[PDB]
Amino acid sequence: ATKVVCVLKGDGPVQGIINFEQKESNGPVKVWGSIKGLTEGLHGFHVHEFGDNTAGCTSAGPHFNPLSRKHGGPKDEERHVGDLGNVTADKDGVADVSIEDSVISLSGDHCIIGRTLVVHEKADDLGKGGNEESTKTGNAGSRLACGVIGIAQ
Amino acid sequence: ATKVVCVLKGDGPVQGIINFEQKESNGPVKVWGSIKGLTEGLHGFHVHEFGDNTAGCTSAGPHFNPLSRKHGGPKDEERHVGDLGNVTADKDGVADVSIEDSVISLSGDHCIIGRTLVVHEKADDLGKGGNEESTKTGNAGSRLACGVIGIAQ
Ligand SMILES: *[Se]c1ccccc1C(=O)Nc1ccccc1
Ligand SMILES: *[Se]c1ccccc1C(=O)Nc1ccccc1
Ligand SMILES: [Cl-]
Ligand SMILES: [Cl-]
Ligand SMILES: [Zn+2]
Ligand SMILES: [Zn+2]
Repeated sequence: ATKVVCVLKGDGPVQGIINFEQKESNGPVKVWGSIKGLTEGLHGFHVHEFGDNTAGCTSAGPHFNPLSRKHGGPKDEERHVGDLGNVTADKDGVADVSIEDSVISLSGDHCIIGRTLVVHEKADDLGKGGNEESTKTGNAGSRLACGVIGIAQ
Repeated sequence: ATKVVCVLKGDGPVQGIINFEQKESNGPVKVWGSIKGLTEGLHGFHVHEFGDNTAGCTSAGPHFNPLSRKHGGPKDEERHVGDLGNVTADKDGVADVSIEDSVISLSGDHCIIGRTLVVHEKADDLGKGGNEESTKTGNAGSRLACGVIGIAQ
């Protein structure tokens, strides 16, 4: 019943389209789409705080963390709202994304509209990496592609 | 107090950065920035309904019009929320944008976050073109660049 979309763009080309749908404001968000141009394996997948792509993906700032928690994986209670874990690219460099998440929302103070979706260079260690960066960024490395999360029809 | 930003990109040379600031939710929104790569003269400048760039600036849909009005200019009572008139490009193809608008907002029903800002091929006739299309689009022609309006620091 609310529909949101993000077009991911970066050098490669790394490029993707991610759709978000929420039936009800108290319900989960379905996240689906595809990303191409990736290296085979895990890629950290996060909502970042700012929908600011003026200087590319760096402008997006840190993970979206409205509740001031540590970084974790999507299944963790201790996570940032923006912690969507990893997407997985096949040998052809395509990640087919299929996520259901209870913590992001398309309304209220967990709302992700106007924020940035980022796909990262490396795996997100989901806060289990055992260094200070693990519980902040998950050590997922550079930002390969991003886009501002927008309202869809 | 609320800051939002939009990076305009398209299929051609046109690129720009637009900033929006709103001190108070009941106050005007200051709009400032720059668009480069334009032909000299007037170019329509609108907030479109969808923050959807799936197939480029076409996917942004029609002018943002939550109050079901006809198309006009920004100083008109009869306007779409998204009707920000024209920007003007100089001999070098640079439009220095400086708008203050009382109808757009960065909160509430007129909120433009997660919508698309579009700069057009031709002048917007501000609903004074003398044909039916004038009262819908202002006859501003194709979409040269666009971007989703995102939350800034
Ligand atoms: Se959603 C979303 C995204 C960006 C900015 C504001 C919101 C929003 O809906 N806020 C809100 C609406 C109603 C009640 C609380 C918060
Ligand atoms: Se602002 C904003 C941006 C994106 C989606 C929703 C909103 C929003 O705050 N909606 C809203 C809140 C309160 C009253 C009307 C509308
Ligand atoms: Cl990061
Ligand atoms: Cl149009
Ligand atoms: Zn995080
Ligand atoms: Zn209009």
